[PDB]
Amino acid sequence: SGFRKMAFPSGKVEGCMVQVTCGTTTLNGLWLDDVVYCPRHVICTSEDMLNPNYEDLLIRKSNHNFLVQAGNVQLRVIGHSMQNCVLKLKVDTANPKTPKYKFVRIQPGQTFSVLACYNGSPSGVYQCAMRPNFTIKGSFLNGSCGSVGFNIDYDCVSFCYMHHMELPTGVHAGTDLEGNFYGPFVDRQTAQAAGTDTTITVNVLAWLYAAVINGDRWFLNRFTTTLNDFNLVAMKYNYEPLTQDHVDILGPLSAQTGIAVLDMCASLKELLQNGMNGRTILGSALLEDEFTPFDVVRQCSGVTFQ
Amino acid sequence: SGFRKMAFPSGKVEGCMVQVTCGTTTLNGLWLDDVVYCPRHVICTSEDMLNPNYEDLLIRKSNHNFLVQAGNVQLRVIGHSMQNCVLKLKVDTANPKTPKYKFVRIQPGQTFSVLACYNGSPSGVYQCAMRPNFTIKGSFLNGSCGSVGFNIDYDCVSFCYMHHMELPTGVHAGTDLEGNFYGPFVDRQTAQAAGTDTTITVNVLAWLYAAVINGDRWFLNRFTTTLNDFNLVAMKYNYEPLTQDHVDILGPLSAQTGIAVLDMCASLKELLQNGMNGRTILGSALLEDEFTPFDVVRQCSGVTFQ
Repeated sequence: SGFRKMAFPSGKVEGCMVQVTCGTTTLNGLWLDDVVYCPRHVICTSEDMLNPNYEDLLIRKSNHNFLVQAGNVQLRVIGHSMQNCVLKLKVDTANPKTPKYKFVRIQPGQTFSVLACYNGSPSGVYQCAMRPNFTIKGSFLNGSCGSVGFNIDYDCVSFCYMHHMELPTGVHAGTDLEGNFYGPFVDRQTAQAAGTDTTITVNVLAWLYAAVINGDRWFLNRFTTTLNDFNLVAMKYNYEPLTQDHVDILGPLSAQTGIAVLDMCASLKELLQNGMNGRTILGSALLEDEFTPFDVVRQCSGVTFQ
Repeated sequence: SGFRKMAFPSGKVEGCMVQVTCGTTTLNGLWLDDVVYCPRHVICTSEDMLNPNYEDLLIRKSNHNFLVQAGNVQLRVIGHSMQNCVLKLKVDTANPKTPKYKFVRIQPGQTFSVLACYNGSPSGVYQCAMRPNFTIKGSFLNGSCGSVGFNIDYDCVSFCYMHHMELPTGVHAGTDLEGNFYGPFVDRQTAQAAGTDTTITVNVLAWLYAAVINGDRWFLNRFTTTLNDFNLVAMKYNYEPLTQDHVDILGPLSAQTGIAVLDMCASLKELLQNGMNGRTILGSALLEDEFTPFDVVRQCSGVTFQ
C-alpha cells in the first residue's frame, strides 16, 4: 500500500531520443522508423525568434545542413518536410529500437509521463497533467525543447506531447506530434497570455477515493448533496463543472469503496468551504488534482507492461 | 525552470528484471551476469512466514524447483547460495543487457528512484528517501517483493535497495544487494517496531535554496542566527541536528544564491515557530525533505546520462 506520484517506465522511449543541430541551434528529436520529429524553431537564431518567417528561413536550408547524432552513430538526412510547427527529417537508417507506437492528441485534465532530455541524452522522468488552459507546470532548462510526453499501454507507446517553449510566467507550452500547438500559443518570442487556470474536479474526486482505499477516512461526512447544487460551490472556488460523464467514469471506484459519487462531492464541498485547518490527506495539505481516476485504479490494482 | 520530484530514467534497469517462482510463491528477481538476486522469503509458504527456519527450509530445495522466466526466455538454475536475507541463483545464460553496475549501501537521508515490478514486468518509477528510521514510505502491492532502488552516474547504475516487506503501519522495509536489512528488521511475519521518524534538515535547507533560485523569496527574513542556537529550535520540532559536514555540502548553493547557510537557517527557524499560515513554497504547504542538495544541483543545472 501507500500512494506516490508514479511515472511510466521510460525504457521504450530512451532509445528513440536523438540530438538535432542546424546552424548553432541544437535541441532534441524523436527517431521512429526512418523519420526524426523535432521543433522547427531549430532553424532559428536568437535574433530570428523575435518575428520569424518559417518559409523564407526553411528555404535557405537543405538536408546537408542538419546534423543528427544518435549517441555516436551519425544519421544522414535525405529530405526535410515542415508539417505545421514540427519538422519531419527523413534519414538513410531506420530505428531498430522503434516501439509499437502511435501519436494521439489528449484532453485537458489527462496525465502523462515526461522524459526531460538534453543533447538527446535522457536526464529524468516525472508525471504531470495538461492544465485546463493547455499549459503544463513542468521542469525544463535551456536545451530541453524536443523532449516528449507519453503514456504506455502494455506494449504500445502513445506519444501525446513535444516540448516547444517556456512562457514569461515560467510555465510550459507545446504541440502534439502532428505539430499543432495545445492552446492558443505560437512558436515565437513575444508575451503570450495563457488563460485563467482551474482545479480538475474529476481528478480531485479520484484522489479522495485513493485516500479512503488507503485508510484516510476523517473527511467523510454525515451530510450529502446533488450535482447542480455542488457545482454552485465549485464555481466560487475555481473548480471545473462536474457532469454525468464524470459520475460514469468514477463509477468503478464507487463500486470498490461503496461510497456513491455524490456522498463524495458532499465531503469535498465541505472541504472547499471550511478548508483543511492543520490537516493532511495522504501527507498533503492541499487538494491534489494530477491523478485521473484511470491512474488511481492502476496504482491501487497492480499493472504489467512491456 | 519550474521544479518537480524527478526520477532517473529506468531503461538500464527494466532489462535486468526477471520473474522468480518456487512452490506456489512467486516474486521479482534481478539478473546481472550469470546470477539472479531475489528475497529468500521466496522459499516460504503463508504458514512458513510466521516462524521460518531458512536452513531447514532451504535444504529441502535444489535448483530444479526454482522457475526463472525472463519474459518467455527460460533460464535454468545450476546452483543456489543463501547470502544473508537475499538468495543468489546461478544460471546457464548470462544477461546481454547487464549494465555497468555496482551494489552500494546508502545512508538515511539520501534519495533513490524505485522501479515497482509485478511478475518481473516493470509497472512504474518514483523518487523516494530512506527515512532516518531506515523505512521508506513507498507504493508497493502484493507481489512487489524484489523490486529495486537505484541511482544513475552517467553510465553506471548503483543498486542501493531490494523490497522485502510492508510493516503493519503500512511503510516499507528492505535490504542492500548483499542481503543485510536496513534497520532492525527481520524477514518474518510479526509486529516489528520501527522507530520515531525525523525531518531531514540538510534536504529541507536544499529545498529552500531550490525555491529562491526559482523566484520563491517571501520567506527570506531580515533576522539571523548561529548553529547551536538553531538546533535548539529544531529539537522541539523533530528536525535532525544540523552539523559542519552539512554546511560544507550546502556550500555550492550558498555560492549560487549568495545566501550563507546560517542566513537560511534563520528563515527556517522562523518557519518552524510561526508556521506557513495559508502560504505555499513551490506549490507545497509543508516543508519538503526528500531532495538532497545533490538532487537540487542536478535539476537546477541539467545533466546528461547513458
